[PDB]
Amino acid sequence: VGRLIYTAGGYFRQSLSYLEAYNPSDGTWLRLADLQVPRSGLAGCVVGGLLYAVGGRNNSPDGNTDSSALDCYNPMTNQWSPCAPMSVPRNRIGVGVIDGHIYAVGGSHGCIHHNSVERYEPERDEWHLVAPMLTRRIGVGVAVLNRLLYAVGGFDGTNRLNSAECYYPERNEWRMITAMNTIRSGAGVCVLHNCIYAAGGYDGQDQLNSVERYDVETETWTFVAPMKHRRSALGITVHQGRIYVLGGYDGHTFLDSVECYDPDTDTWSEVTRMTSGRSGVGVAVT
Amino acid sequence: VGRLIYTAGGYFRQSLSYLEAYNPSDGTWLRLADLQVPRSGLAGCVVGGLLYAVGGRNNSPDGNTDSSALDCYNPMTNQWSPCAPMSVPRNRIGVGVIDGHIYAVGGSHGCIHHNSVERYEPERDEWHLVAPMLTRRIGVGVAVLNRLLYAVGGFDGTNRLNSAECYYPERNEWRMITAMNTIRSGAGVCVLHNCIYAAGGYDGQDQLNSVERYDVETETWTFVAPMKHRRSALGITVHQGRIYVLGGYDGHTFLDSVECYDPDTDTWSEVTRMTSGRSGVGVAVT
Ligand code: NA
Ligand code: NA
Ligand code: NA
Ligand code: NA
Repeated sequence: VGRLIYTAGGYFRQSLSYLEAYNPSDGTWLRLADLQVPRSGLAGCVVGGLLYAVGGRNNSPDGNTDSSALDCYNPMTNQWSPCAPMSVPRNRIGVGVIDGHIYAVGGSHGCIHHNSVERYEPERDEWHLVAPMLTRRIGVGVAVLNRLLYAVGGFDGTNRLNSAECYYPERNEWRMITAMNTIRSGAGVCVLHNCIYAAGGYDGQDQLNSVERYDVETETWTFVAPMKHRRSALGITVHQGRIYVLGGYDGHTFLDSVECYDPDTDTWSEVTRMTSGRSGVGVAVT
Repeated sequence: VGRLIYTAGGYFRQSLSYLEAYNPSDGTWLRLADLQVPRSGLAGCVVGGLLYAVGGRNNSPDGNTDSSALDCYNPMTNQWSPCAPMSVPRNRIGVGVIDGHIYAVGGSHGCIHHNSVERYEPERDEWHLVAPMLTRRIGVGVAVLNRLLYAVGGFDGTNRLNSAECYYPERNEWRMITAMNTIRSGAGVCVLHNCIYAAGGYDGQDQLNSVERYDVETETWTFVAPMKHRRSALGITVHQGRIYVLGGYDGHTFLDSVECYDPDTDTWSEVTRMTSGRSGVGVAVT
């Protein structure tokens, strides 16, 4: 099939411009075209074979600037192009795709913590607001399952969250679901074999190595095997029925480690290293 | 004989836990007990031979937590002990001492820019609200002169300030005084030979190297010699009739520079370097 894991931006001493692609078949890395503006705390997603980099910020020694930007990478041309910006900047954003539309969830603009949600239509190059979440969430994770969107954990401006809620696109409304076992902001959230996984993050004291998964029909969260390395602000994605987690912060180091979860054996292994340690990347597969 | 300049906390990529002491006699630095929790934008002060660290925040890769904390350092035991916390968190706070009581002035909690002021009594370990300032002020400097407390400059949420106001403890009220020549948030404010000095800061465009002083009887601000290096969020104190400024930010670099003002000759000289560059430290002498 020949699909790659793309990692965009990140943070080490400042926000970064890197776009690199890992091939899990032959263990190779490509160095592709730099972002036009450095970005960390962003999200990656794919629609119709194009890579999108959504929100984040530029934390340099010269200043802090939260991003409302949407930028589109075409793997055929190795070129980044600007798209219409979001209504508001969103640092530590969550994103999901339903039916070829991009949903931008939560995030921060300076001291402001958003509950607002907006939807991008690629064919019209336009954003529109939809119903807001029940809870303000920054450092939030997002998963799409059965044409519904789930927002998991984060920070509401006062409290770090174990809570999660579910968006119904046809009805345009949110409902709270069963809360996680562990409080998590800056966790990796994805979907594997009809379950929502939450890996790592920060519980208010420590960076986590624990991993839990939500079965939509049993309505219960269950612990699986933990990761080797504790990490917050990790990238996460799924390639060929396996979870890959990229980089993050362990409370001392910005990690170059990539771990892989095999659901059949319930084991994690270290598969490769990024070319340099970083946190707050956006990641997607195409 | 044998008073040291203590520097506590600060920021370089993340909030710091350092306590270090400079001896201007022999040019030595001591490395003392780390703060229990990292802090930047705090203020330092001394009562009865004890050093106090008041307010600030912990800007780490996992979050931004404004601090209401008051912590006491005993140089005889090299130990930090927790004291009663303030009514509210105060980042980029101002602090002054009158009659063995600590005054906490202004600062921020998230989006909120405080005009409130509270007073700590060490003999009872309690805080109480006193009259609020006429102006909301974060990045404010404080000076005590003739048993009155002066609040100088800062940022009110919208505008940076050249305004200054005077607190009367017996009457429990504030009055505006003559405004500075220059707009300054994050200046160093101290008292030397019966005048209030404001050194450096930020005017909304540039970090400043200018220095002006207020004479309470002429009701006039006058420029003196400028520092060698422009800086905001600097530490400031007085030792043996001279002003010491420690570190800060120049719009690109976090400074390790310590400069010294001789008022007899109206000249600044570089006397030493901190072990590492940092801004937003708390400083006091004992
Ligand atoms: Na920055
Ligand atoms: Na996800
Ligand atoms: Na932070
Ligand atoms: Na002062």
